[PDB]
Amino acid sequence: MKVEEILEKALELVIPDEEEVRKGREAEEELRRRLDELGVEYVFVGSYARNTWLKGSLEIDVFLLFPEEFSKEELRERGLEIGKAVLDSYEIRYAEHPYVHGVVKGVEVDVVPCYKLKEPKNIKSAVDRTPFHHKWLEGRIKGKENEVRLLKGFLKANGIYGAEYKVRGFSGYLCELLIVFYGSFLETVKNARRWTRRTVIDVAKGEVRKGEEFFVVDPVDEKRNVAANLSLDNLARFVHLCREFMEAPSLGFFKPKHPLEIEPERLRKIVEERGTAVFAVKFRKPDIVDDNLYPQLERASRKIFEFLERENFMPLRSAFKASEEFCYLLFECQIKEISRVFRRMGPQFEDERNVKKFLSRNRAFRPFIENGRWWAFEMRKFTTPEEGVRSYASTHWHTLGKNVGESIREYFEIISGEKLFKEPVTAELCEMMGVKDSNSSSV
RNA sequence: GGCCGCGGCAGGUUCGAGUCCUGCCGCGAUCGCCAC
Ligand SMILES: Nc1ccn([C@@H]2O[C@H](COP(=O)(O)OP(=O)(O)OP(=O)(O)O)[C@@H](O)[C@H]2O)c(=O)n1
Ligand SMILES: [Mg+2]
Ligand SMILES: [Mg+2]
Repeated sequence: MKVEEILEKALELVIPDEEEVRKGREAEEELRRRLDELGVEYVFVGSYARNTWLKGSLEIDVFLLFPEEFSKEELRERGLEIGKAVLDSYEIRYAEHPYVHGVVKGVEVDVVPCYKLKEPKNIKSAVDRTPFHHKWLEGRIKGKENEVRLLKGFLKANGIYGAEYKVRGFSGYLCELLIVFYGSFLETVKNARRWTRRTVIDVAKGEVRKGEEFFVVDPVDEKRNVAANLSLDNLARFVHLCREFMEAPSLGFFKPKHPLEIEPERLRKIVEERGTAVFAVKFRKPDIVDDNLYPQLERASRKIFEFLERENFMPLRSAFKASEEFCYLLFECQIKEISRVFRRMGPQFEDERNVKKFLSRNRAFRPFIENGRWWAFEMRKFTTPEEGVRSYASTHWHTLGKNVGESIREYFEIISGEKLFKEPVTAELCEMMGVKDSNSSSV
């Protein structure tokens, strides 16, 4: 099995065992000890302070509260200083807002400097609302922490948990606001089935209305969309899963699906049977953080895809992969080869000023009249997608994202055929082409 | 870094470009939006 007997067996997958929780309190206790020793004003926020973190994903967030008068430079220089003095080991790789990731007694800790504000109206940093989220949520989320862990685990199992640009899914804070709104995981799933791309969920007003886009209003700042970085597709993937779940509840919805090793021979036969052109652009991964890389991989991939369209290679889907050393942009086209000749439109037969110009241009195959206007046969410069993409990548490297484009300028290569199936892109290829039985939630 | 705007200014392609492609600059009041 029944709807409820499956949620029982699902709590064993999302709730942290007490051996892990204990490891957390010991780290928390030691963190408060060191922070109180430095006489800095701080506050514990996030999934750990609300006890709604997922099993096997323990991470303690700590926000440092600094005076409003501080410069963005003083905030950084002081934030990093405290972070390093509090953490056993640390690491600094941030995107826009400075912070310090590290470890304390074996658990991961984030130390994020922000401004101590009263009323979160005219925020200074992007992270200034986060302490105010905790104030609003702590009183209302009490009792429903496991209903949050169900929604998080559900989303995590189908790869749409995370607001980061690698995922474009549901932030952890968005999940908590949904449970406060619907009361339970089961009630969120039920009502989610009838969401649309114009649904507006105002938690503060206890109201659902229609809008310009999917919009979950922040109780703390009504102008801010909590689900801003949730893509329309991942919105659809969620709504779809909810309809499937209510139709036939299963525990497998909470089981992480990992890919399968697909033999390069079976993969060669799939592409053969499709009769498509499957190739990829390979270049060095720029040394940048993921929230800078993926929006650019998304851009580079799109810019080339749009190129293939207007060049009439009739592309199907695109995809990308980032290994440790290299990045891959994969494409699938219906046209492996097109003619050298195509027909270009000329002027109408009346205005000879324009016609004589059209006919004056030397061509190899002579122009002709059709439906009252002139046409000419022109030649292409490339007749295959690979030849075309080699041209586009070489000349228009600059528009494929700043860092990606700059990497593509220094070096890229077009991999095709079986030489590609040996690359670390099999999973992306199977997802892209809709290959069946290439995933398994098996433990 | 990516994305959305009102704008323009050149260049490329074309018989023909406000309209397709590329480069550059200005301004977004919720110091335009996202990332924690
Ligand atoms: N897209 C995001 C990311 C985070 N935050 C804020 O940052 C806090 C903590 O950051 P994060 O670790 O990313 O969120 P968690 O709630 O801790 O999610 P998780 O369970 O995965 O740790 C959240 O409470 C939230 O208020 C946010 O508002 N919007
Ligand atoms: Mg966290
Ligand atoms: Mg954090």
